Formats: sequence, structure tokens, C-alpha cells
Amino acid sequence: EPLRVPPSAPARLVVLASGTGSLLRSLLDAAVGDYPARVVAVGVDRECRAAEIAAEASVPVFTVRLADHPSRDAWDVAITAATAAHEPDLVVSAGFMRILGPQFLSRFYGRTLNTHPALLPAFPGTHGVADALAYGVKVTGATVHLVDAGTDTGPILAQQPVPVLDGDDEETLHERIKVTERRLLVAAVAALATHGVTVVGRTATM
Amino acid sequence: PLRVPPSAPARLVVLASGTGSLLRSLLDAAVGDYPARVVAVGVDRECRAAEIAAEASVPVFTVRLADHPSRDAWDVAITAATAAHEPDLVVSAGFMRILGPQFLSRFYGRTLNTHPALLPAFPGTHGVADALAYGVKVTGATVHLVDAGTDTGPILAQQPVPVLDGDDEETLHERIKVTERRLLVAAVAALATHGVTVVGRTATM
Ligand SMILES: CN1c2c(O)nc(N)nc2NC[C@H]1CNc1ccc(C(=O)N[C@@H](CCC(=O)O)C(=O)O)cc1
Ligand SMILES: [Cl-]
Ligand SMILES: [Cl-]
Ligand SMILES: [Mg+2]
Repeated sequence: EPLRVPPSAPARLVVLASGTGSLLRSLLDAAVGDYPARVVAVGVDRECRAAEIAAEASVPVFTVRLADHPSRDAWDVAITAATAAHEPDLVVSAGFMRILGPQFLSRFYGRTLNTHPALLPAFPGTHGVADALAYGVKVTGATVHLVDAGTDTGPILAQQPVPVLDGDDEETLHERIKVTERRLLVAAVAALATHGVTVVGRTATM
Repeated sequence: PLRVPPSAPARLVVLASGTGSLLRSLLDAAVGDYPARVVAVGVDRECRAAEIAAEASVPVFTVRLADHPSRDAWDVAITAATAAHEPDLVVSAGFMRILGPQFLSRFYGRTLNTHPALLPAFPGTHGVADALAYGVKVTGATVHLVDAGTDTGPILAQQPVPVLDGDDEETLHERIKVTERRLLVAAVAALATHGVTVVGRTATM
């Protein structure tokens, strides 16, 4: 039946990343004072700006490279162990570019989240903003959701709409979506720490 | 259900054994907004593909079959020589050896090839001579994922090419390479941008 993830405040948070680190930056700025989590480590699979931002904020960085393990299954086993060594309560995938495998999700399903710049299940994939623009919707949005076995498929945690303006291009639309995407992620992490989450079918309530 | 994630901007290693014409189409395309870069070329022999790779200042590694004690040993060594460049995609571009189970155990799902016939018709190394001898009126090119030995992995992209009266092997092969070059460059970009999902034998990007 249901999956219950208990409250965890003050939460130990692990961010997984491969890219720019801007969501990472958004989470480091917010996790101060009474914010009910702290970033305890950043995991990357390659040298990247996110690793740099993490080190500059005195956050431990662990690296697990696909090229150092004999296959995808063994990499899944190793990322899982390197992440567990930090005992997180929550894992944010923030620009991470590897699919999290069966072993990782066996351990961290319910506690792992991702953000997407459309109102899932509309516009999944890497071109969510450009697609929403080509499709001619007037309303798009940002989604935070639990990571499951598929990509963009997990139980939804929080959503907020964002208008498409006349004459918007991709860039101007994307930046508008990113403003909301950042707040939504920050609020979702706090809420999961404070209240935990229950999942019935595919529906996630705090 | 095989799922390979997007990798743009992707690190490409191209493996080659011959002319380097497919390779050159990739080198020329893979700049700017193209969602990938060629980071290394691997060859199992001296060939024009390796020379073309040095002209564009791309590192070349060479793993010759004769330099190892067994087909198995060669397979381990080429896999390691490739993994060293941390590729996101491995493109087989006139590469003349079966890629072994060790290579596929690391790279299956991320390895692709262009074949000058419309698979499953005319597989193997003489797909063009075979298509001609059979007397088909429509042949083509197929970009597909590479799998175990002779087997054809999920088809990524295909495009047809007419056989014309009086064609010989050469003119027909030249017509198909024109389509191969475009199709490969388009498929690498799509694979890099979108990744791939496989249901049954069917691949979607
Ligand atoms: C979060 N998501 C995910 C998932 O949903 N489920 C599993 N099991 N594992 C994972 N791991 C990470 C991710 C799936 N893979 C990827 C990998 C790469 C991209 C990608 O490069 N996206 C582009 C922008 C497009 C986007 O918003 O996805 C980028 O900003 O980098 C997008 C998704
Ligand atoms: Cl709105
Ligand atoms: Cl035709
Ligand atoms: Mg995303």
C-alpha cells in the first residue's frame, strides 16, 4: 500500500549534479538559519561548475565516474554507496545527467527529487520550454517531483503555473520559468523535511 | 526497457578502420550549436580515417588486433582505450571489427553504426553488392545501435535511396554514402539531445 517517508527536520541533504550548479546555488542560499535542512555533500560524475560552487561553500564533493566502473549496473552500485555514506534524508538531482538505477532507487525512492520547467505530464524531455512555446499554450509552469524509474515520471510534489507572454522567446520564457522553479524546489525541500510525504498510487501528499 | 539519458553537449569517440568519410562529416558538423564534440578517434590499423582525425587535431588511439594475445584481450584493451576518453557516445564509422562482449558490457546503448542498406535487408559488410545482386529498386541507409556480434540493435533512423538501371557497386555505394552522412550527423545530434528509449526492438529519441 502507501509509502510513508517520515519528517526529517533538520534534514541532511545531498545534491547530485553534473552541470551549472544554479539550482545548487539556490539551495545553498536558502539553507541558513531556521531552514530545516543543510547541504551535507554534493555528488558529481565529472568536473563541473556545480563541484566548484560546492567546494567554495565548504561542502564535501564526492565523484563517481561511469568510466571508473565496469558497466552501468556497477556504476549504479557505486553511486548508491557513495551517496549512502552521507546518510541523506533527501537527495536533489540538480542538473544530474545519469539515470539513477534500480539500486539507487531501491535505497532512496521517496527521498529523491527533481525539478522540471513545464507542468508535467505535459512537455517532458529536454526541450520542455521550447516545446510549450511551439505548441502555443498560454500557461506552462514548473514541477517538483519524486524521481522514479522513468525520467520525468515520478509522483508530483508541487507545481506552480507561469504565463506565456505574446512574443516570448525560449530564453525569456525559460528565465521566467526558472524564477518559479527555484522557489518551488526550495519550498518543496523544506516541506518534505518538515512533514515528510505519503504516496498512494501516484499521488504524493506532504 | 533500455533508457539512455540525454548527454548534450556530448563527448563522441568515433571508431574507424578505412576511408574516414563518415568521420569527416562528423568532424565538420560537430561545432557550435551541434550538441556534441568529437573527443577522440580509435582505429585498429593505420588508415585515412586516422590521418583525417590528426588533420583536425583530434587525439587518435590505435588498438591493433595483432598486438594482443587473443581476440578477448584486444576487446578488453579497446574498451579501456575508449573508456579513457570518457565518451557519451561511440560511433562506429567504417570500423571493421566486431565489437566484443567486454566493449558492449560497457557501451551497449551508447554505441551506434551506419549501415548502407535498410535493415533487416542486406546486413553484413557487402550490403551494397548484395542489394545490387538481389535487384531491389529501393535500398537505403540505417543508423542503428550496435549489439552482440552479428545482431542488429534497435534502429534509430533510416532513409531510402533508389537503385537506378545500370548502377554498379560503386555508383550505388556513392549515392548511399551521401544519405549515410546526413543521416548519421542527424542521428548523433538527436541521440545527444534526447537520449533514447527502447520498447521491444523499437527505439525512440
Ligand atoms: C532527474 N532525472 C532522472 C529521473 O527522472 N529518473 C531517474 N531514474 N534518474 C534520473 N537522473 C537524472 C534525470 C534524468 N536524466 C537526464 C539527463 C540529462 C538531462 C539534460 O541534460 N537536461 C538539460 C535540460 C532539459 C531538462 O530540463 O531536463 C540540461 O539542462 O542539462 C535531463 C535528464
Ligand atoms: Cl499563469
Ligand atoms: Cl527511393
Ligand atoms: Mg530536468
